[PDB]
This record gives sequence, structure tokens and C-alpha cells, in this order.
Amino acid sequence: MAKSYKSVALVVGVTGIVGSSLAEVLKLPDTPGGPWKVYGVARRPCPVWLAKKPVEYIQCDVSDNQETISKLSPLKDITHIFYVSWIGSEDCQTNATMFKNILNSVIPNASNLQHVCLQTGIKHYFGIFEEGSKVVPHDSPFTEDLPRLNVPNFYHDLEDILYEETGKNNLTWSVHRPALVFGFSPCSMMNIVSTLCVYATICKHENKALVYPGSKNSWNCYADAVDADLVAEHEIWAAVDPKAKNQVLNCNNGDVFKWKHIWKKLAEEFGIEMVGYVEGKEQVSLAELMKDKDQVWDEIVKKNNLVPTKLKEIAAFWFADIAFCSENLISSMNKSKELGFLGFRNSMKSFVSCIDKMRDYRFIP
Amino acid sequence: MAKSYKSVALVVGVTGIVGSSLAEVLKLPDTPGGPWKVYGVARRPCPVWLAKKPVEYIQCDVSDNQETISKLSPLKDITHIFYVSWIGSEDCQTNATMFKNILNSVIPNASNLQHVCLQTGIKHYFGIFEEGSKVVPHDSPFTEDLPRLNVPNFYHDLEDILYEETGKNNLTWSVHRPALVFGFSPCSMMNIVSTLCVYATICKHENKALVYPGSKNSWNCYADAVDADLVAEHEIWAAVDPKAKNQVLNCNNGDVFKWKHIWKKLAEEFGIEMVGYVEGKEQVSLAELMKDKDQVWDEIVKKNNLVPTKLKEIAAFWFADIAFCSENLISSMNKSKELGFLGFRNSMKSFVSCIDKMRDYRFIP
Ligand SMILES: NC(=O)c1ccc[n+]([C@@H]2O[C@H](COP(=O)([O-])OP(=O)(O)OC[C@H]3O[C@@H](n4cnc5c(N)ncnc54)[C@H](OP(=O)(O)O)[C@@H]3O)[C@@H](O)[C@H]2O)c1
Ligand SMILES: NC(=O)c1ccc[n+]([C@@H]2O[C@H](COP(=O)([O-])OP(=O)(O)OC[C@H]3O[C@@H](n4cnc5c(N)ncnc54)[C@H](OP(=O)(O)O)[C@@H]3O)[C@@H](O)[C@H]2O)c1
Ligand SMILES: C/C(C=O)=C\CC/C(C)=C/C=O
Ligand SMILES: C/C(C=O)=C\CC/C(C)=C/C=O
Repeated sequence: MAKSYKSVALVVGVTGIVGSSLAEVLKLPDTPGGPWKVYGVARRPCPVWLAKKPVEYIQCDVSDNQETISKLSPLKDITHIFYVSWIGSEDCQTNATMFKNILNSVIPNASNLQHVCLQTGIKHYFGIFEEGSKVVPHDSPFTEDLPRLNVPNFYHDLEDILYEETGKNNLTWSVHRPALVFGFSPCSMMNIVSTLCVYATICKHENKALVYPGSKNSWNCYADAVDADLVAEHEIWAAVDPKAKNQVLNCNNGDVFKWKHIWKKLAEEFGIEMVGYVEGKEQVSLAELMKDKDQVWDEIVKKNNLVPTKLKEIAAFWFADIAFCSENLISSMNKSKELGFLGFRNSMKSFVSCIDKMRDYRFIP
Repeated sequence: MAKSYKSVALVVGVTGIVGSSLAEVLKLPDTPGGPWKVYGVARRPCPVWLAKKPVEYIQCDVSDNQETISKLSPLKDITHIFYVSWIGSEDCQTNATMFKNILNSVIPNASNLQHVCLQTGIKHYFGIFEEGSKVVPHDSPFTEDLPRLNVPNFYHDLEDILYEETGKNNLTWSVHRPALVFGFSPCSMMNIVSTLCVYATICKHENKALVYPGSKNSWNCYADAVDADLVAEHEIWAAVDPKAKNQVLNCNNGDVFKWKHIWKKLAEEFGIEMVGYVEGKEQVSLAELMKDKDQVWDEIVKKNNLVPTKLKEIAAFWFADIAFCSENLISSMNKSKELGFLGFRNSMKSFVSCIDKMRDYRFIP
């Protein structure tokens, strides 16, 4: 195909928590559909760490249609699209615009396009806005055959565009609904591992205890997650395997864990005392505990010689608070299994795996 | 070795909920280590359904040592022992004597014995008798590396005899701790699927609704189980694969379910109405409402031409009562996964598959 590649990927959201994994996994010689040529699209200018990646980086505001057409239409060789991004808000039309503009720019020009992977999430099973009355969310373990809830969810819009555009043209599709993503990206708007690692790094820096600010339920309830590299495996799988073509597929590690056990590992990996859930104590907003704490992070990045990140950029404490008030949100991976996908991760090891990687990439050690 | 077999299995507890699966899985040509010769042991005289199997049945009371020597010592060809039985009570020593008498009989006589699979269970993680005050069990997800609880448990006695006897001789070993077993045996003391099916069959017979008698928690909590065939696959795996030798291994379906969803499928498969958990209602002994109900079952077996089974023999309502006042007992299959075992079951499909199979063998409808 191109030069002498077998497949050419277009990772939209390459700086993302999943997009970064695709930027590594795709370039492996063992990766199916290889050898892979990878285009990586993000809004920000290419960071230092992604410059060290064998990926044709593309700086484009996908919300801007004319800019998208200008930068993507020359890419005649694209074979698989991995839409792994979102605007940063739950705005349905702005998110749809991005996805539309990708398809509007590539489909007519890419003469050998085959597949489009659309990544959404488990929120497709329980998304609710105006809380205080009706519309009851689905019960878990969530299965892909569950119908949409009567609410505005941009996941709906994205699927609609996906189903239609991949229908008008002889294209295959695949919808991926990952669980909580354990990743390493420092520029994700939702990186739970980096967030908790930052909180840990700061607790240690001030010689304070790693205090669990969450709820009683989230401390003891069964929770599930998914390694970012696995979501990469799962999306690549659906991209090349006929068995997974035109299918909606969940994606988790295959196991369950508890935050009480994660919290201990987090403290052990940092060598500090931890304060687990106190009986009777109510949840405290970690976003409040870490407000006005940026200078402390600025200092840490200097003193520890870490890759320059701002606290707002690498940590989403609001996202932790939500996860720490969430129970009964486990998804099923039977479908992918029965379709032949045998990918799994020990969630406990995966968490440490993400800590170690962000240490290796100088985001946190 | 024998006749023209590569492996000769001694299944101890062949009429059991797992032993009966082993009686089927082992005789398949696909099964690793094949072709298998199978000796099957139980205290009762061979049932009609086991008579229809290619398994050398041996009626022996293993609690009797001299009897065990008399019937097992002439089996010079045994290669693998699958101890999948228990006395019926929590009696440590009485359970131990059985496992002893097996090893005391076969080991000196079987000159090509290689492996001994010991099946126990997840009660290794939460066995308690004086549950009114002190002594606290482990927390889930249960892992194999969890230390024994300071409580008399015959699982400990079995492992000790296992570790020692497999040490004195040059034998491998494997401890299996299955979760709730979804099986088909009509002569098991703990068959949760046959029990609930029997209850459903009776509710249908009297034109009554399938009323959930359990607790609120067990209705909503995540639960896990294991297909008996999977346990058979998992023990056979540990008996032929060097990666699994000398290892403690849990055994579940790899997923989680809820009883509220199982209960609905049970009503659907029997085509009757059902009453789920009622808010405020408390658990009712299924054993109590099914007592003085054996007269009805004797009639049902006749009218439906079912295989002659007494109510107390095929159903353990006390065991259902226990399952319906339980939660937080999920085990981890990560260890077996990482060792290479990729066996899994959709627990929902497994449960229906067990209903279907017992209908095929005329234990039900
Ligand atoms: N995060 C999780 O734990 C998680 C878990 C389950 C499901 N999901 C879902 O998976 C989907 C993917 O989200 P994610 O978590 O992968 O996102 P992420 O890791 O926060 O990264 C988002 C990517 O999109 C790019 N982007 C955002 N706005 C853009 C624009 N206007 N133009 C061009 N590029 C833009 C970003 O690049 P810049 O750096 O330039 O902004 C970034 O690379 C989301 O729908 C999310 O709901 C996420
Ligand atoms: N049942 C479950 O759902 C479950 C789940 C997880 C773990 N486990 C554990 O797995 C282990 C195996 O139990 P299981 O469920 O396989 O038992 P089971 O299905 O109730 O069957 C027990 C077997 O042992 C035989 N047996 C009993 N006493 C005997 C004696 N004195 N001499 C010879 N044979 C005898 C029985 O044959 P007869 O019919 O002749 O007595 C029967 O075939 C147990 O430790 C149990 O705790 C069970
Ligand atoms: C809901 C939750 C913790 O409550 C985590 C999931 C967040 C995400 C991105 C779900 C997929 O849209
Ligand atoms: C404990 C329980 C429901 O409470 C189910 C497990 C029963 C068994 C046989 C566990 C293995 O010892």
C-alpha cells in the first residue's frame, strides 16, 4: 500500500489516554494488520514525547471543518480510522461535528478505506442529566444489546453518523464501549491513574497521609476498568477480524477490583501511610482538596525534573470524585470473548503498570 | 498405557456435580491427554444414566479403608487422580480419611501415577462456625495467595495430605477452588441449578408464581459461578499442562451475574409468572416452604416420566437459602488466565445450558 505498509491508521485523538496507546501498539511488528502506518491527529501542537514516536503527527482542530478537509484530504492511503476523541464537553452537536468532519474529509479521498472504529464508553448505559425525577438507568452487568436511554447522549449521535456513513459506502464499523481507562497520557481530560498518582505525589511532597476522600460504597463495591493498551488491542482486533466487524463491543480487563485494594497499592508504590474509609465519614471533593495546589505541582515538576505539565492538564480531580461516588457500573465482556477476543488484564497489576509507565515517561517519578 | 490409552483417570465422586462432567469431558477425543480411560467411584450403586457411559464404575465406600484397598489397589494403570468428593458434612477427619484411603490404595500400586487434582472450594476464604462474635474472613476478590483462616476447615486437611503424599512420592498436584457450580447431577448434595429448577417445576405444577424467597442483597449483589464442564476443563488442564502443576487455582466462569437476572430467566424457561424481591420483605426459608412437598415431587416424576429421584436427593433448598443470604464472595481467575487457561462461560448461558441438559436427561421437565 503506502511505501510498503499493509494498513494505514488515522488515530483521531492521538494525545489521548487511548490514542497514545494506539500510537505505540500499532507500531509493533506483532500487531495484526501490520506493518502499520499511523497518522495521529490532535488539536494541540505535538508534545515532546510524541515527537519521539514514529507517527506522522497532524495538528488540526477537527471542530473546524475547512481545516480538517485541508489537512486530511491529501491522505489518500488511509485504511482504518480510529476515532478516539471528544470535544471535552457533553455537547452532542459539537462532538458530532468533529466525527462528521473526519468522515467528510477522508471517505471521498481515501480510495482504500475499509473500517471505522468509534470509541464511546459505558456511559451509554446510565447517562442522566436533569437528576431529580424519572428515567431509570439500566442495571449491570451491562450488555451491548441494551437499548438507548431516553436522554441526549453524544454517543447516540456518533453511532448514528457511523452507521449511516459506513452504510452509504462499503465500509465496516465497530463501536467500542470501554470501562474506566487505566492509561498513561498526561494530556487526557479523564486519566484516573494519573490523577490519583498526582494526588499521591503531592501528599508525599507535603509529608501528609494518602487520605481516601471517596464514599463508603465506592470503597467496598466491585468496580471494573480497562488497560489502555487492551482497548488498543480490542480496537485493532475489531479492525482486522471479520468476526468483530459491524458489532457493538464492550471493553474491560475481564476482572473486577475494589478501590480499597487499589488505594493500598497506591500508598505502597509511594511509600507513605494511607487513611482508608472512616466509618461514618462522608465523601470529600478531591477537587476542593487540590484547589490552589498548582504551585506545589509546578515546584514538583521542577525539583523532580518531570515532563512539564500543568495540574489542570494531567489531573482531573473532578473525575476521581465521580468515580468515588459510583457503584454498580460493571460491564460484561462475554460478547467479545464469544467472538474470539481473548485479551485481558489483571486490573491490580494494570494499575501499577500505569504508575510505572508514567514514571518511565517522566510524567510522575 | 492400558489397552491403547495415553491416560487413565480415577474420578473420585463420579456421580457428583463435577465428577459427572469429568465422566463426559474425559471421554471426548478433543480432550487433552486423550484418549482417556476412566475409573469412576461412588458409594451408591451405579445409576441408569451412568450405566450409559464408557466409564468403569466402582461402587466403593471410600470412608472404609479396607474396602478402598480391595477395589482400587488392583488398578495398576491409573495415571491421574481426580478427587472431586466429600463426606457430606463438614467433618474434617472423616473427609480426610477418604482422601487418605484413596492415596493409601493407589499410590503404591499405580507405577505410572503422575498427578493428583484436589477439588475444594471458595470456602477456603470464609469458613466460620461461631459467626456470632469474633474472627473475620477475607475480603473479595478472593485470590489464591490468601492465607488460611484460623478455623477448622477440611480443605486444609485435604491440602496437607495432598502436599505431603505428593511430596513423599514424585507426584505433581493441583488445588482447585471452584465457585458456585452450575451442573446437572441429580445426585449431588449441592446442585443450585437442579434445586431452583425443581422449585420452579413445583410452582408451575401448582399454578403458583415463581416467588423469590431470598434476601435483598443476594438479589442485587454481583455473584459468580462456574460451569461444571469448565471445572472439568480446568482440572484436566492442570493435569496435563506443566504450567499449572503444583499450583492453587480458583475456578469460575470469568464473569459476574445477578440473581435478579437469573430468576427472570428461570421463570422464562418455565413460562410462568415470577415475583422478584419485594422492598421491605425479608428472606424466607426455601427449605421450609418446600418441606412436606416431596409427595408432589413423587407425582411429578411419574406424570412427566422423569428419572426417579427423591426430592431431598436432587434438591438442596437449604443450599439455595445459603446462596440467597450471601454476597461479596467473588473470586479471581487472573491466576489461571496468566498461566494460560483461557476457559470461560457466559454464566447466564451456562445456567440455561444446565436447565436444558437436565431436561435432556429426564431429570426435569
Ligand atoms: N477517559 C476515560 O477513562 C474513558 C473511559 C471510558 C470511555 N471513555 C470515552 O472514550 C472517548 C475517548 O475519550 P478519551 O478519554 O480517549 O479522551 P482523552 O484521553 O481526554 O483525549 C482526547 C483527545 O481528543 C483530542 N481533541 C479534543 N478536542 C479536539 C478538537 N476540537 N480537535 C482536535 N482534537 C481534539 C485531544 O487532543 P488535544 O490534547 O489537542 O486536546 C486528545 O488527544 C470519550 O467519549 C470518553 O467518554 C473515556
Ligand atoms: N456443589 C457445589 O456447588 C460446589 C461449589 C464449589 C465447591 N464445591 C466443593 O467441591 C467439592 C466436591 O463436592 P461436589 O459438589 O462435587 O459433591 P457432590 O456433587 O455433592 O457429589 C459428591 C460425590 O461424592 C461421593 N461420595 C460421598 N460420600 C462418599 C463415600 N463415603 N464413599 C464414596 N463416595 C462418596 C458421592 O457419591 P454417592 O452419590 O455414592 O454418595 C458423590 O458422587 C466439595 O468440597 C464442595 O465443597 C462444591
Ligand atoms: C461513570 C464513571 C465513574 O462514575 C466513569 C466512567 C466515565 C466515562 C468516560 C464513561 C464513558 O463515557
Ligand atoms: C457459600 C455459598 C453461598 O453462600 C456458596 C458456595 C458453596 C460451596 C460448596 C463453597 C465451596 O466450599
